[PDB]
Amino acid sequence: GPDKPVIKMYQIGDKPDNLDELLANANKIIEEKVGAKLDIQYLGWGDYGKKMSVITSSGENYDIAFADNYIVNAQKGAYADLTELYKKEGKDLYKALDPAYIKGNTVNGKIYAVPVAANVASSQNFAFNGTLLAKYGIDISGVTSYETLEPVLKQIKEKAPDVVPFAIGKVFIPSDNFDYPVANGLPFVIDLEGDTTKVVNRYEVPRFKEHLKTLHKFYEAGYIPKDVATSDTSFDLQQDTWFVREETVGPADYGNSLLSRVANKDIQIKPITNFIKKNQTTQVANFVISNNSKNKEKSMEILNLLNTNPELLNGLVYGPEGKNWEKIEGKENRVRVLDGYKGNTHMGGWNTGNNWILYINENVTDQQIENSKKELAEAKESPALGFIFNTDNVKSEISAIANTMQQFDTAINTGTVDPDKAIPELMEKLKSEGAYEKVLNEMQKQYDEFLKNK
Amino acid sequence: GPDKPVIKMYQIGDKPDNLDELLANANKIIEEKVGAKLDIQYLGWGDYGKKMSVITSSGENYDIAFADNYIVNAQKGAYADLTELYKKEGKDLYKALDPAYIKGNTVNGKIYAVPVAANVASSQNFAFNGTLLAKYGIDISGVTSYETLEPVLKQIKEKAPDVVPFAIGKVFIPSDNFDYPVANGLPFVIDLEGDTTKVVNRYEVPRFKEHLKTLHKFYEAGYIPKDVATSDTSFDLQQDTWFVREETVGPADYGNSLLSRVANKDIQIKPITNFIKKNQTTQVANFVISNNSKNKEKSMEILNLLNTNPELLNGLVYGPEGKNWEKIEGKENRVRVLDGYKGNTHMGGWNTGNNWILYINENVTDQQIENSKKELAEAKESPALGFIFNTDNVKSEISAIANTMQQFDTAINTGTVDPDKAIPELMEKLKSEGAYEKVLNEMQKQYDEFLKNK
Ligand SMILES: [Zn+2]
Ligand SMILES: [Zn+2]
Ligand SMILES: [Zn+2]
Ligand SMILES: [Zn+2]
Ligand SMILES: [Zn+2]
Ligand SMILES: [Zn+2]
Repeated sequence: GPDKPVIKMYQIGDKPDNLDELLANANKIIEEKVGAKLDIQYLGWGDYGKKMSVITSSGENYDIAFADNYIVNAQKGAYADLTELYKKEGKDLYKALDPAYIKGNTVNGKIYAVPVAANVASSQNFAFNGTLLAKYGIDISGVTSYETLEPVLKQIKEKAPDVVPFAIGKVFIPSDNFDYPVANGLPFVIDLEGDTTKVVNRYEVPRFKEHLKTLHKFYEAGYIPKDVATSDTSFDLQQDTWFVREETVGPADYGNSLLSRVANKDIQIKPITNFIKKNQTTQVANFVISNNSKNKEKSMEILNLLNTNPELLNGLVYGPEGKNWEKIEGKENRVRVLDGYKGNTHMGGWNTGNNWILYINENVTDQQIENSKKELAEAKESPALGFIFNTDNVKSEISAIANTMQQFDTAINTGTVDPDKAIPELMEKLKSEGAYEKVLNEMQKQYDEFLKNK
Repeated sequence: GPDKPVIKMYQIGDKPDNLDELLANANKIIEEKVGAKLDIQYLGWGDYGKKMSVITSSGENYDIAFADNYIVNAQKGAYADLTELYKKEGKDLYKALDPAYIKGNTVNGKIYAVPVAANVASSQNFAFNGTLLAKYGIDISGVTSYETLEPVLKQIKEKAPDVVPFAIGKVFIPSDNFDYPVANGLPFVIDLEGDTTKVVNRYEVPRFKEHLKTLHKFYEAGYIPKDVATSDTSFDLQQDTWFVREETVGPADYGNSLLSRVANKDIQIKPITNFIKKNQTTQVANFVISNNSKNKEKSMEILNLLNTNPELLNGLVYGPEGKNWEKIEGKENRVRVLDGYKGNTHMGGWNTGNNWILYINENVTDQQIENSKKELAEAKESPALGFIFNTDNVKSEISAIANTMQQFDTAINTGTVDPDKAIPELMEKLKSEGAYEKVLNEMQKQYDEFLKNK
């Protein structure tokens, strides 16, 4: 059409309060890079699947969505095949994907998802409120399981009786080293500690039954909420309403750092399970393109950009630069040279290749790096940059001058000879045949013409 | 042909003693990335232009060369036009080039060079031997010019009479803020401190004549070599044979760090001129492709790779990893969050885009980063990764089970109800109609089939 296309994306959860500002900032970059704009509309947490499934079938046009019931819907033809789009529009994004993301999201030989590259493996963890651990001196060194959590819950119940000891909710189920390959509400798992060729009922796995017994003991003791089976209310990571909770953590979280940042306090973690790449971890955050989208190519271009352009993605995820965050350091690859490094055991940087991909030696200071950036930014061009002197009309005159120059120039230019004597001598020989003046005037004329852009 | 092509590059100067090792290491990468190999043959310093000009005209086949007399030879048709090759094979390399490199190397509307991205501007500098500055306590704070160098040369001549005070050679000429737009041995310059529209004779510029007078005074005093007008011998940066020398320095050198590294000692620098982008700085290190090359496309692919692949280029320029250098730090973009950052003023990383391009917050430790790398490397795949359960034969049985599950599961899974009572109750309802067993057996059969790859 006549305007740059606007691609509409549906997202799960509630909108940021500053969504207009975030999209303005993002769209500066998206418009510049791919000649389009992104509109993100949020559908809430509660009835996401319902809103996506039924209202889409008989209703509205869309380009991109956060997927619900991906595996089922992919088989029904709800989503545009991405197999060919990944070869061109999505080529950069595809290279960043762990092969498990491809295996996990392939349906009958085609791929229909853009997965967010992140916790391709993850583990279940207890997350502890560090403010309360410090206040009461409760040691968590022995905690490796629901069963071994008990002594620590006993301590917090005694010392701080109004804090919820283990803050869980109505979707809770005990975690183990299980693969639930199908997300359908049924009790069937592969026990990764048992026979991995067998489908088993979790309620018949002895250690899982033991966990349920433990949880029920916690219920009787008031260690978990009285209304756990019915409650919606979330526990704010920032507040001191809770002592321990269960969290999914993977390599993209960098240990306890992300939780501690979001909570703005010390959050300590102890793993309950091992990490593994499975359907659940590879399918958790999938974008799809509507099979009815009128902008399939541009939709992929935007997804490619969201997953490869750090200015764009950081602006959305950290929020507005200067209000939400600021830069404190830039990426630097450093080396130190060793005794093997000598003039004869390597090539020279100046005549081998782009010096800006060379690693930075240990003796370089941050000040020297910043000075180099400032100097590159401040440097101007000579007005004679790109000037070429055509010698066609003055061939023999240049040869005459150059021959005369070569007899004097080294003696004069090194200061071997006194210039007061040698320059007048040189100038007489250059001008004795008129070649000097001919070349000088031709050079000036062509330079005049160059500066006037003729 | 039948074999991966071997691209032959001619280079100026003398070969590294370990050239075979360097090319083996490089060619591992070049072969893998572009399906070709690079052969580099060195032609020496002395007669490079002669060897390149005449022996090429009537002699041998080649693909790539370090250019000599680029501007003249480009106009004669010696070099393959790169204008179109830069649009595909060289697209990444072209994006890394300062526009001055394009302007400086364009000849009659076409570009024939791959310039090394490096000191697009540079300045002339005095470089001092820091070992001698320290030993004798000679202060260089007042040195800004050839004239103001005199007192420091007087001091070293007195204190260390056998050291060469200002180590210059037969190609020396005093430097100034001049543009020599044509490299032809002639005396014509643009004075960047004067009228930049005029071509002038350097020997008539008053301050340049003054420099020659100064240099001649240095000659009479024994501050420069007695044989400067004839000598070939270089002064080794590593040795204490010299006190000051003149060096070209630009932003790619990071101040005095590169000189100090190559010398393996403190080298101090003082600039003589300003920095500017001109023909001399943009044309200094140009690779060309022979107009007679049988591998023009692959030649550009190799040049593109040399100028964009850090593993490749660092291997050649630093030399062999573990013998010549070792890694001490990897590139990291860091931020700190500010008071604006709250749950409602940004998007979530997990469902927005590739988390590996997100900047690293200040509270993340290097240990947490390394742990994340190790965990990503160690994580395995579930044997059920990619398993899809076809429900076609068990639709009503799944619905029956799922309905029964939804009546019990929250009470059991949260531990609200005692599992000793509730699990037997649940299991009776699931099996009362035989739907449980039907779904379990179908799931196991399809899983068996999946594991056998049917
Ligand atoms: Zn367990
Ligand atoms: Zn750094
Ligand atoms: Zn004299
Ligand atoms: Zn000067
Ligand atoms: Zn770093
Ligand atoms: Zn009970």
